Order: sequence, then C-alpha cells, then structure tokens
Amino acid sequence: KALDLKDITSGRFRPENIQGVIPMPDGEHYTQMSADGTQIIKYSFRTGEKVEVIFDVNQARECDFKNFDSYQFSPDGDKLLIATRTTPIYRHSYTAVHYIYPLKRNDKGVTTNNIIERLSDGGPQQVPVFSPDGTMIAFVRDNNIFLVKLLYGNSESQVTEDGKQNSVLNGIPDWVYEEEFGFNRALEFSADNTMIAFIRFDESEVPSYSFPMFAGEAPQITPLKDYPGEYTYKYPKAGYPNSKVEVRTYDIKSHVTRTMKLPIDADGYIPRIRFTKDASKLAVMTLNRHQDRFDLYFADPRSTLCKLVLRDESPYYIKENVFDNIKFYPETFSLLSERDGFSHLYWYSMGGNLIKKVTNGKYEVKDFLGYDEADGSFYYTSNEESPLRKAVYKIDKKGKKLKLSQREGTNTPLFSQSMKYYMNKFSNLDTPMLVTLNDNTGKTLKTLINNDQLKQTLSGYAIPQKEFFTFQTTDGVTLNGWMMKPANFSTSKKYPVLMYQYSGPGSQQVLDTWGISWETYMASLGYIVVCVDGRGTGGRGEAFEKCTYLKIGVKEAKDQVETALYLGKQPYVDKDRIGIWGWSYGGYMTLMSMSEGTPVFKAGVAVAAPTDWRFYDTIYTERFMRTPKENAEGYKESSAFTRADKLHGNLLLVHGMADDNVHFQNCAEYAEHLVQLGKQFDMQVYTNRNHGIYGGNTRQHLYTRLTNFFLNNL
Amino acid sequence: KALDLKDITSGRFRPENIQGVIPMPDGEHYTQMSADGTQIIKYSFRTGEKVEVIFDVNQARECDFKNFDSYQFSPDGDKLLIATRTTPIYRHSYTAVHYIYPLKRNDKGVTTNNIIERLSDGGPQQVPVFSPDGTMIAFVRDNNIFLVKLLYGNSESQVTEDGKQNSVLNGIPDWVYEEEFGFNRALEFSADNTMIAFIRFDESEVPSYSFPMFAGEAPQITPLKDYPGEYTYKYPKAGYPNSKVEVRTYDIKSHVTRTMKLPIDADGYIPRIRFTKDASKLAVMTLNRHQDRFDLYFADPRSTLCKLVLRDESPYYIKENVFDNIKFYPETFSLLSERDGFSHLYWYSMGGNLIKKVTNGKYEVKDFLGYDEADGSFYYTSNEESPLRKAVYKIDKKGKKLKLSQREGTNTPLFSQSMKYYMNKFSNLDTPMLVTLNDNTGKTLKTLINNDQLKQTLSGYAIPQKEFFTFQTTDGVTLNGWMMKPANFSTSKKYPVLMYQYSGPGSQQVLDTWGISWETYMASLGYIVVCVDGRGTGGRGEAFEKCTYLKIGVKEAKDQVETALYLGKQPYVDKDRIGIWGWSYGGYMTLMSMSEGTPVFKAGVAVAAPTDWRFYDTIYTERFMRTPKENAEGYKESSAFTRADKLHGNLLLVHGMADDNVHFQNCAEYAEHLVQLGKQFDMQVYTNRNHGIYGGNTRQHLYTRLTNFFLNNL
Repeated sequence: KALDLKDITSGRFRPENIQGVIPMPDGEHYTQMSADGTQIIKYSFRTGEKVEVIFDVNQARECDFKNFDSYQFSPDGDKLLIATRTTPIYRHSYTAVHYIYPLKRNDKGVTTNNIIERLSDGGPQQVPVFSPDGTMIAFVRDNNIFLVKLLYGNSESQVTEDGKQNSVLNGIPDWVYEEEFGFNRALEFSADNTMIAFIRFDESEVPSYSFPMFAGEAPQITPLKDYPGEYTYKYPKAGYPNSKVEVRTYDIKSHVTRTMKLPIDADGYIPRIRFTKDASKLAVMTLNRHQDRFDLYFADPRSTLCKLVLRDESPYYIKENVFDNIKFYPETFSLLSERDGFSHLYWYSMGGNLIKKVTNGKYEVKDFLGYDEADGSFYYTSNEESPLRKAVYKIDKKGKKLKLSQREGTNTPLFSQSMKYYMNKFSNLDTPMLVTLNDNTGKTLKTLINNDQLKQTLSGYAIPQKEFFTFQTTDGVTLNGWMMKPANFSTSKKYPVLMYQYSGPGSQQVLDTWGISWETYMASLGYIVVCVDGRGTGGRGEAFEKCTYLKIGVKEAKDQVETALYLGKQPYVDKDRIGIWGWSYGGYMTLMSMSEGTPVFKAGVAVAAPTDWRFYDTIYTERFMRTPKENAEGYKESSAFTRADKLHGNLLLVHGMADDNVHFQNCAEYAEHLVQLGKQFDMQVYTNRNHGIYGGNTRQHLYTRLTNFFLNNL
Repeated sequence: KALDLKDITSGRFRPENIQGVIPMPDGEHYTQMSADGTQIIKYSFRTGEKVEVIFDVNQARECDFKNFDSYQFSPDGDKLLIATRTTPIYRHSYTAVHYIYPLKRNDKGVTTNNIIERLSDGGPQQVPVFSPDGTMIAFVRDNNIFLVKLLYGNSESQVTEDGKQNSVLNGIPDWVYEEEFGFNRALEFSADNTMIAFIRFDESEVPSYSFPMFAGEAPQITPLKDYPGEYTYKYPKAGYPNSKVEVRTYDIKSHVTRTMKLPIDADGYIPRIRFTKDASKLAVMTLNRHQDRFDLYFADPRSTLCKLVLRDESPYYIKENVFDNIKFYPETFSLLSERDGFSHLYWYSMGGNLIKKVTNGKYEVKDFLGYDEADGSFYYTSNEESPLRKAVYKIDKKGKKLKLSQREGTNTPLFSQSMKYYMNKFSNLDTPMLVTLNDNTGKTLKTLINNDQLKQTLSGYAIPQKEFFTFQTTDGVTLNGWMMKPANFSTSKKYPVLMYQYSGPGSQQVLDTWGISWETYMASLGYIVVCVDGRGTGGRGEAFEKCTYLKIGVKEAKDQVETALYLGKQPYVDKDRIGIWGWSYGGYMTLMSMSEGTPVFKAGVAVAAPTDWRFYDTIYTERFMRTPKENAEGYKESSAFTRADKLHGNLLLVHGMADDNVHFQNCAEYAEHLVQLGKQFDMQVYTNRNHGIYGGNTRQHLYTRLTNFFLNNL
C-alpha cells in the first residue's frame, strides 16, 4: 500500500516494453532481441506473429560470447553486425567487439547455424557502418579509420594514420561536438560504394581538462586502491578554441586522400556530413561560431569543389535537432527549420530550390519520419494537439493532413523500412505504456503490450496522481504545469510544496506521459509537488524559447519565483514550506531561483549544477550566450555567483566528482564563494560519479539524502 | 555577557606573551622581538631591566622593510640575521628574505644606526645557519646549499649543484621526514668551522601525489580562474619506498665533497645529523624501517669512516622526542630513552660508554634543558607531579633532585646560556600566560607578564569552566578527563554532551593549561563538554601508550565508548544526546568510536580524518603499524572501512580538498563506502584548503557549520 522509494529506484514499476526493435530492410518485418540477449527474433509488422529466430548464440558456430548488446542489418538484410562488450565512453560514444553473421538458410531450413566471424582481428571498434551495397564496413579505432572488405575474406586496411588520442580524431567527434551536436560518427560511404568521407578533428590546440579518479565502488577501479589516478581529455570552455575541422575523402580504389575546399569561417563548425543519393554529392552542414547561419554545401568527393546549396539563417541560433532530420532522396531532401517562428518541415530539390513547405501553423514538428516514394506522403510527429502532447501525422501528395495516432498523449512511432507499417509506443498521465502495430492510416493492427500487470500491481498502492494546470504570471504569460497531490487531499489543510523543474532552453518537463519518480514518493509523504515549464522552455515556438537569448537563467528564475507566488496564493499551501530542486540546468535554476531576490523558498537542492557559464563548454554555452569576450554583461547577469549574496533558504549542493559534463569545478568554486560570503549550506559529493550520478546503491542513497533534506529543512 | 564565536576564531582572547626570546652568550642577558615586530631589545635575565635596543627598523640605514618575522643571533654576538617575508611551505619549511645586521657601535655608542645588508643577492633562502665562529652562513635555495662568507664581502658560493624539485634535496628533508621526524634542516658546520655536513635526499623514486587546485579565494589563484590546476609532490604511502639518503660533507677550504660510509639498512632512516663539540666527529642518528633500533654513529667528515657509538632498541618503536634531546658536551652527551618503560635521562661519555642514568621513577622526562658544566647539575622538565602537569627540575652531581617550579600547572622554561637564570612561561586551567624570570633554584626574580588585562576582559563574560575528573573503565583502567559545564549548570536538569578528543599515539589533550576554544563556546550554549585521553595517549609511560602497537584505533575507540557510557550513567546527562568530534586522528577516532558497535553516539563530526592507514604516509603509519604486507590483519582491524557497517548516529565529514597531509582521498573513498552500505551522512568539503582548513572566512564558517550541526542533531 505505501509507496517505497527502493521500488522506484530499482525500477520495479518500469513498464514492459520491447527493446532492440530494428526494422528489417524488406519493409515487412522487424526484429527484436530476446529478453536475455541470446536471440534475435523476426516478427511480422502486419500481424505481430513470430516468424523465426534469426540469430542464436547457442546455435551459431564459432560463437564465443554468451550475450550481445546490440545489432544492425546490412542494407539488403543478408548479414548482421552484432556488438558485444559495449564499453561507453561519453554519452553517445562507445567501443564494442563486433561480429559479422550471415543469414543464409542451411541444410535444415534455419538461419541460426552459420559461422560467426570477427569484424576485426585488432582491438574493439567504434561506430561501424556498412557501405550501401553491404560489401564493406568502415569503423574507427584509436582515432583512425579502418575498412573491412567482406567480399575479400574480411580484409582490413587502415585509411588514416594520424589519429592520436587528445590530438587528432578521424571519423568521430571530440567531446563537445559529440555532446552538443548530439552524434557519434562523421564517417560516410558514397552512394556508389567508391568513396569514404570523414571529418578530421584536430583538437591538439583545444585545452585539456583532468579530474582525479579514485578506486571507489560499483565499479571498484582496483589499480587505484593505493594511489588515485586521473582522466584527461580535451574540453573547451566558453570562448576557448574549438577543434579545427576538415572534410576529407578516401578513394577506395586508388587510396588517394583529398580535402574538400569548404568555405567556412576559421572558427566555424561542421556539425555533420552525409552522403546524398548522388555519388558525386557529399552534404556538408556548417555553422558560423554564432551558430545562427546554417550553410549546407554539396562537396564533390573527387574534385574537392563545394557549392552552397542553401542558407538557413536565424535571428538567434540554429538548433542541433535540425541536422538529423535532413534526409536525402533521389531528386529531393527534407529539412526542419524554425524560419517562420515554429519548427516546420520543408521539402527541397537536389538543386537547392524549395519545392514546398509541408507543414505550417502555431505548433512544432518534432521528428521527420520519412517520405513514402510510392505515393508521395510525408510522415512526421508534432505537438499540434497541445504543447504537452505528441502525435503521428501524415500529409499526402495533395496536401491533406491525417492524424494517425488513435490516443491523445505521447505517441512515439517506429516505421517499417517501406513506411507501410509502424510500431507505436503510447503513454499518457494514466497510461504507462501501450505498444501497438499500426498501418499507414494509423489503424491499430495488434496490441503487443498493454502493461495490465503493472496496472494491477499499482492498484494496490496509494499512488499520488498528476494533473495539469495553467496560471498567468504577473506580467501576463500563461505557463503550463503539473501538480501531484498527497492522498486524502483537502483544500482546508496546509501543505508544504516541492517544486521540480529543469528549465533549460527548448526543454520540456510538463508532458502528457507516464512516470513514477522520487517526486511521486515525496507526494506520498504529504508534499504537494509541482513542476512548471517557464519561459525559455520548448514546445511553444521560437519566441517563447529564445526570449532568453544572450542572458539565460534570468527570466527562467523569475518564472520559478512566479510559480512559487501563485502556489502561495492558494489557501491550501503553506507559503513558508516551498522547496525547489533540479538537476543539471535544473540545479543551476535552483541556485538562480533561490537567489533571485524574492525570498520565497525555504529550501532547495541543486544537483550537478553549472554555476558560472564560463565553466561550461563552447558549443552549448555560446549557442545561447556567445563568448565572454562579446557578452561580458550577459555572463555577469547569468552567473549564480553574481547574485549569491541574495541566496535565501537552506541549500544542499550535490555533485559527482568525475563529472565530464558539468565539471565538479562548478561546485568547488561556488561553494568557496558561499564560504567567503558566510552562507551556510550542505554538501553531498559522490566519488567517481559523472553527470548521471549512479552506480550500485548510489541512486537510492542520493534520493534518500534528498528526501531527508527536504523533510528536515521544510 | 555571552561568549561570541567570532572572538574565539579571531583570537581576541590570546594571552600576551614574549616573542623570539634568545639567550645571549654571556649567560646574563636575552634578546626579544618588540611586540610590533620593529625592534630587537636586550634584557637582563637577573632583573628584567631593559638594557638597550639592539635593532630598530626606524633607526637602521638602508632598511627597506617595516616589520620582520624572526631573527637569529650570531654566536659571536657581532651580527643579527633577520628574516622577512616568511612564506610557509609545509608545517616547518618556509622561505624568507634574510638580512645581516652588523652590531657595531657608532660614535654615540649605540648599535641601531648601521647599514643593513642582504644575506643573498639571489632569491629567498631556507634554513640559514651560522657557523660556530659566526663568520659564515649556509642556507638552502632551490634544493641546493649555498655558503656566504661574512669576512669576505658576504661572498656567496654554491656548495651543491644537483638539487632538483621533486628529485634531489640537499640540506632539507622531504615531505614525510619533515612532517614525521619533526624538523626542517639537515645542514651543519663542524666545531672548528672547516666542514659543512648535510643529508642529501633522493626522492626521485618516491611516488608522486597530485591533487587539483582551483581559483578559490583567500588566496585567489588567479591563473586557475577558467581551468583548474594541480599541486604535485613526493609522498610515500604506507609500505611504499622512502627517499634514499646519505650524509655528505663539504671541505670549505678544498671544495671536496665526500660521502660518509654509513652502515644503514637499505630501507632505513637518517632522522638527524648533528656535529659534536669534536670537529672530527659528526653525529648521525639512524633508524631501521621498523623504527625500533636507534643506532648513533660518529662519522669522520674527512676520512668518511663511521663508528657505531650507541644502539638503543625498543620492543615497540623509538619516538621523535629523543632526537633533539641529544646534546653534546666536551667528553659527554645526553640521551632520553624509554628502555625501562619511561622516558628517562641517560648520560654517556663521548666514547659511547653509559656514565649513569640521571632520572628515575614512574614519570616521563619531557625536555632535557642542559648540563651545567660548572657544577655538574642537570636541568629537565617532567610530569612527575601528574600526567596533566609539567614542572622544571634540577638534579645535582650528588643525585639530589629539586623541583624548581613555584606553581602547579604547565611550566615551560628558557634558560640563559650559563644555566644560571631562566625565563618561565606558566599556565594552568585558571591562569593564562604568567611570564617570570627565575634563578636556577626556581626563585621568582621578576614577573614580566601576568595578563591582568585579559583576566579583566574575561571577568565580564560568562565563561564555562573546566575541571578535571577521573573514571574507571569496565576493564579497570583509570582515565583522566576534563569536563566543562554551562555556567547555568544544575544537577536538577539533564544536559546534552559534546565529547572532544584527539587520541593519537603519545598525544595528550587533558592538560593543566589554559585555553578558550570552540569547546568553550559549545558549553556556553548549554552543552556539557568532556574530553578524555584514552589508552594510547602519552604522559603515562610506554605500556600505556604502546598497548595499541600493530592495531591502533581499536582500544582508543573502546575507551571513548566507555567514556560515553560513564557519562550516560550520570544523573545530569541525557544519554540519548551524546556527540563526539575531533580533527585529524581525532577525526579518525570519531569514525572508529561511532562504529565501535555500541550505539552510544547520537551525532559526530570528523574533520580531516584518515580512514584507512594504507592511505597515510610511511614514517608515521609504519611507526605504529609496520607495513601493509607485514601486518595485513592489523591494517584491516584498524581501518574505519572494516567497521563502517556499524556506524551509528548522524555523521558530518569535513575535509580540505588540498590537504597535503591527510589526503582528501581518505574522505572520498570512505564516503563512497558509506554510500554503498546505505549510510546517510553530511559533508562539507573546502576548496583549496589544507590540513588546517583556514583562510579568509573559512574558520568562522567551519566552526559555525560544526555548531549548527550539533545543535540540529543534538
């Protein structure tokens, strides 16, 4: 009956789902890994029926591994590439030991008894990728590119030889490009399988950063039991130099390497490369350092000449999410753009001329899912119903729009290769997770998962319920929030309040989707829990998000104060027992809101918080703030240091000491500022932990610490 | 009339004293620094009369400094060496800019109007020392020895050329020798002024240790404002290799350097060198790695031959106090030895034969003050009155003992060169500093300082008072303690208790001497404050101190638990509100005591605490524990990690992150062990702070944090 935090932290209430869903090249089937990671099994998109087991570690020949982590198909589906021993590096990068598995059917009529072969005889590999004809795989290892020719006995050749850790990266981004342009690979085959292209990152002049590593626990780093070690990598802080970047091509036949003569500012960016359907056209996406001029080039991989295809210019900045929504077709390509104030889908000719604006209106297109070359329909997700929701839509060749989603909430689709079917994952405030198979019209073909068991289990517990609300700030802005109330709620009682937020640019926490979290636990203890997405958050167009430009944090903190004030006007909240907390930008926002000047907060917890933007990285910080050289006044007003003497309420600072994202420096420097100001506060510092602060009992310990801090300090 | 924490942390109640007292060669006078640091003044030991100002910042010619830090007298009485700009390195090492001040008299007979001279035209100097005839000064800079010849234009020469930071040190000890053998100089002139002797430390193969540095404040390390830095030095942890050491001599006339052919274990120590009165005999003190075999050699600085003079072995270990109580006379020398279970004074001939044991009884000799060659009398300090006290004693040639000190408490003497007078600094629980001049029967000749003004100031405040008590443990051990009750105290009421201790081997906190501390402040807030010296503390003989040998912490923690249990039996103590705290070893003991298994503590604070002895340095740790591989089961039973699952009560961990003594690693590794056990605790980590955790507002912030933590956790 009573909600138990350990059940929350252990994932007891995580809804059933399907992991490792990979659509097959035929457009009719998908595959999924079995629960134990022993098998890859093929299922029908049209019916959900199991077709056959495609791969099985207990049937494959020469298979030394017990489990695998992930897999991908070759483009024609005749082979699998299977990843084992996946070892994360940063958020998106990792190494793994990959294996090639052919799917030819055997004497007995099964595909499961074939010989598995190593991708490489050397060490683990990064970002392997098939050629369009499936005859080659390129991968990166020790910052160099390698090429394996599957029709040549898996013969391996070395494409680059100047890769050097902390100096030169070939085919993979450095830390800041990876985190802030959100990708792990800059390595492409041309459409006729004759050229490789890659970005070469010269980070030799980027500043290095190092932090200590101890032995710790979960995992214990046993070589460090007596003397600590360290982790060193290149990380440019705001205004410092970024990697020098070049686009290079490798002629597979002739072994010749060339550099594309790309017009680009000396301090500009290349967020992505992508070969088109035209073997002579490599797309190169570029940004200026202000990140407000997105210039798309077509490079000839042999002549090295580049032509400007289009420029998308923002009055503020271009956002990273546009880059992976550019999909190339014969004769056309897609683009997401906020040029009219809202994220919308645009359809261009391969000559760079706009063919049509596919979507319009005061809502945001979230994902471009694809163009059906058969009938000319476009598929995409959008929040047209409401900033809180997401639905699947289709627009036919004549401009007719159809909402495919059957239920209102959060619909996440996964389309078949042919766009004929898709798997839908649906959630809302009281629907944990419904997984369905659907046709092109959105009609439900089969319910795979309804999580009735979880629903039954949860029925025996007293679970506080989320509800949405809106309110108007004193200057007339309407904000979306949710409120979770304790059991036996009464408007004649007086409740303490915990505010949760994240508040970062373009982000949203107030969404019609299901979850049980530490906030639910606090509500079960008798707290009213509230989350409001203030100004600067996403879902509501460019004007709402980018009104923070060049002076972030300030308006967001005002809107959190406004939220506390609105709550204080309610007869059932105790105005003196309002707490606030958050993680990452939400931790920074805890600091900014508690030192805003309006003394509304009794207590707060800041987890892994940036405290001065000069400590954070170039691409993210400068996107919103430009450089400290150009915007000293903005950095001043956005710093938590500047307003620290106005800190009001009992503060707990939490940080992982091995945080490669928001450096522990942020906490150490800010703590010392508070010491010299004479402010008293609490700390919890986690050994060897990164931005996610997890491992072993860490998460349970942390949320118990947060629980007790608010119990004691509210 | 309430005590104010700021007055305590600002040192408002520091008693008046006398700085830089040096006895002059005539045996009749001493010099001292003026209280403002602008003058050096000669006084009479017999009368206290001010004889003359010897040096005056405002009278010297070409004197560019306004104050100075310290000074030394040339043995020939013709010069001062004055130190300015003293810049600490570790506990005892420092640089300073030194000046030679001639003491010639002018036409008006005074010494105050001479032209001051620089010791060196180069950079700041370390540990300058005069030759016996006063014509030469040797000093250390950049790990090399330099020689200044005052007879020949202050001509400077370079004695060693191989000194190199973190590799080779000439004439000064490495980190662990300085900290744990308690000295800063290994540099000596022979009795006839012809030879220099020094220890050369080769720490090239000692492991490096590094910790981060941030910008911080007070001081701000400005180059680290955007990117942190680091501090690196050599620090051998328990069982790791120590410096390779040898004794070298330098022939001042011929410039020949020789190495003494000293038999020493390959892993042994040379804690001191000291030239005797015989120009051909250099005393070299050596230990084995177990530190239980003290071998005294006489080295011939020209022939390099060494002869073993004396071997003193302990069943446990030899203590640092012996080294600087070896004083050399023509034909004799002194030694303190615990061979009979108590530190006693032994008298040897220069041939190495024991002449006699001078002192005896069940008490400890603390300082050997000197031998009066005129009448054969010995002067020393001891705790014969009580482990709590220290008095000055005299034993004549016949063996009659006389106690010189007039008052019972803590008597610290400084004798004239003839041993005919001494200056006495006296304190007890009710007496801040009382400074007198005395003759060698102990008779008070003059009271120089009695601190009536401080007494007056304190009379206007409600000051809790210490009083001594004893109690017997359940095992029958009688322990000494003090107890400070609020000035409100009544046997009617029940009080919370704060226990303070240090508890480290041979230390004592329960002493008949005056102080006002944070403990005084807590008592003034209504806590009963108690301190007990458990087993393993000093002052009670070798059996009582060294019963912890090879398994430290364990018995000390039992005695703190016994202390809490005794207090819990008292009718005026609330046994549910007993807390404990300490710093350094006292922080380690807080951890050990709160996890002893008997749940007697409600809260505790561990400041800068060692947590596993394998993290701490060679000389200290191995003195009590030997190495980890020799004593694996002792290191396990002494580790705070082993018993952490029994931690009971609310704990606050405090640590400076730049602690070069007890590494922050101790706290980070122990915090993580607690996280995985699921124990809740608070933290306060101070950026850029060392073992003393101070700087700007730091101490006031830290003791405010300690105060509130106990107030809130009771």
